[PDB]
Amino acid sequence: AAHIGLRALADLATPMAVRVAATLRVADHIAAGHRTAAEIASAAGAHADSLDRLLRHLVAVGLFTRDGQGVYGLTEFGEQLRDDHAAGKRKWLDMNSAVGRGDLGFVELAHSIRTGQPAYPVRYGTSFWEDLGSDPVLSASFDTLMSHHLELDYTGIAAKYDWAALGHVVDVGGGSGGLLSALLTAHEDLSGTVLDLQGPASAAHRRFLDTGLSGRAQVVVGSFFDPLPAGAGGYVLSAVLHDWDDLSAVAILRRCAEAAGSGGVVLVIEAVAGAGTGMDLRMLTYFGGKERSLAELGELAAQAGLAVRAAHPISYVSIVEMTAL
Amino acid sequence: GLRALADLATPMAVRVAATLRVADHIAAGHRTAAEIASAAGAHADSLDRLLRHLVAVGLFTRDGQGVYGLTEFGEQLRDDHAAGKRKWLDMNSAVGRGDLGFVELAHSIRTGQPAYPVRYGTSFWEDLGSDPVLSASFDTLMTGIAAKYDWAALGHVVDVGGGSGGLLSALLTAHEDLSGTVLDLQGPASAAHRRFLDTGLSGRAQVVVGSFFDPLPAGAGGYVLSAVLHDWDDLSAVAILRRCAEAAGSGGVVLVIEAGTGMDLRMLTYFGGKAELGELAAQAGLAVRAAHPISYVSIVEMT
Ligand SMILES: Nc1ncnc2c1ncn2[C@@H]1O[C@H](CSCC[C@H](N)C(=O)O)[C@@H](O)[C@H]1O
Ligand SMILES: Nc1ncnc2c1ncn2[C@@H]1O[C@H](CSCC[C@H](N)C(=O)O)[C@@H](O)[C@H]1O
Repeated sequence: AAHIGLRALADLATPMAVRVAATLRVADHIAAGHRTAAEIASAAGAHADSLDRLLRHLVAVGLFTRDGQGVYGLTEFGEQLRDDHAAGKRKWLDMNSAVGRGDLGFVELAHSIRTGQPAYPVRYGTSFWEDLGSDPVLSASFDTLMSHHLELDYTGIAAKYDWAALGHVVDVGGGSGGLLSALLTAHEDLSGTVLDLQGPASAAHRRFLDTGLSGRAQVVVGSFFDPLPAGAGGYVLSAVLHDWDDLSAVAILRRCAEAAGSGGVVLVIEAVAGAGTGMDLRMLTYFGGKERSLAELGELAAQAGLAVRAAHPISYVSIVEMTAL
Repeated sequence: GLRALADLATPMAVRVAATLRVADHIAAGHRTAAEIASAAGAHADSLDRLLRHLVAVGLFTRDGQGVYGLTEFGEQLRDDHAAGKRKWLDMNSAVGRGDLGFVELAHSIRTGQPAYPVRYGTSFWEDLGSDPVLSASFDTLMTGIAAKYDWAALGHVVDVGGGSGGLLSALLTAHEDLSGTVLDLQGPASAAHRRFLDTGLSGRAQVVVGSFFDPLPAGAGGYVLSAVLHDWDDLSAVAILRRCAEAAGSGGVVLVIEAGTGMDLRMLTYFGGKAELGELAAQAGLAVRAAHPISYVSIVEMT
């Protein structure tokens, strides 16, 4: 990766140009017939002269084509910007999407490096969760993005662990219930509850009504820093811990160990340090969170009165099993 | 990849490192996360996470002891390095600072206005004009034109927005009997002072600190402005031209002299700027009378 050049590696022009085009849905406009800078500008609500400059830059990058008459077109590479593209990439870049909005926080990375605190608040004046809690567009956006994450690393998850033996599973920070949905469908005698904030919890309850699972699945609006529904055989922490600093992480794990007691299990499911540095920084900038190794996970577990008993690889992520220490 | 082309993590990681001058500290002897963070005044745990990302990028080396080192490429982060890249990335540096303005690029695309103000609340030229350091960083980080026009006939020429010594120094050097004055903001003008001073042009070269938007120093046989046109919107320009006119009065000629798609977007981000144009200047101001193309850059004379 050293074969690029210091400056080029630090370039912000191209990444932002791509993000602006994704946001302005430029690719969809030209595919719809709006081909000139003027046509695309009036269609996307932009300034023709300025938009043209951004298009020229993106042509140089190879996403678009421009003939001698100023008529633009999509290259096979540019087709990826279309909102209907099968790879679903435009969504991650749109500044209106949860992650598209959040990645701009990297502009304030110096603050996180100097303080260890999240950069997202320095840019938007509030926490990521608070923002999603106030805006259903952002919340729904983040949920959709997570569903995409579930597909990639969770397919066949029901077969990678003995979920049936749990009897009842509590998904702590379970989102809209996509994971619990997959588990209950495969294991018909299993029951479970989604514990999350109003937003996701409501979406999950809506999901259960829709797929006819409300009978075995329920929802609990609550904070995982507070006492959790006790008595369950297992508590799942799916892509949650990396969102928090050590202090908060142990707080969450501690509430899980509490609820699980001597008889239950706590399952942390996420990419152990074994994504990498890139996601780690994203976690730091967004929430002051972090990617951890199985060892760091063990250190956190001990502090909550828990112990790692096993770690099951399932894809890009792993399932780490913990029980009363 | 597309999501890769849009990555912001690595570019900012690079810029934060340059700003904290991690490479310099390392070369100085601080090779541990805690030691670098101590020298750079950062949070050790967080700094270590940034360095690990840069190790994977190929700028830094890290041994199983926790000691960090610089790779061939990492050497370029040295504020001492010959290529002088550090200046382009240091958030304290002219372009290292304005570049973060790219995060507001959407504003420029939707309106045509500079993004920089949306981030910093002040304009780019305002800040540079207020800090001779910041100013000098942008200039260093950036001839025959005289042998192409009859400057000598002007007698005295006011380089409007003449930045630092620049063109006037070359004009006065090509015409040993011409005199000139650089009109610009405090920042650039200071530099213009040191230059003309060392270049022994004290006798025929002078500097006046002021805005080219209010009454200008009249008299001069000609008022020249290069690389000052695009930095502004039409109005701004004609607004500036009006000043030259009121100081030229067709007794003098107002001259207007004028590669990188990424550089083009930087200009849009920084200034929201960019012959019928100079004519649009002729319309609401001094009338065009010629144009003389030199290489890439032309010279549109008025009066
Ligand atoms: N204090 C809190 N209490 C409960 N849930 C919270 C919370 N703060 C954040 N969350 C939830 O933690 C989740 C992290 S991201 C989604 C995780 C989900 N298990 C999945 O795999 O998709 C989000 O749903 C967020 O709403
Ligand atoms: N309001 C203002 N009044 C005077 N000079 C200004 C100004 N705003 C910007 N400038 C100057 O305009 C110049 C733009 S950079 C181009 C400089 C030009 N090529 C030259 O002859 O040196 C900078 O020096 C900037 O400081």
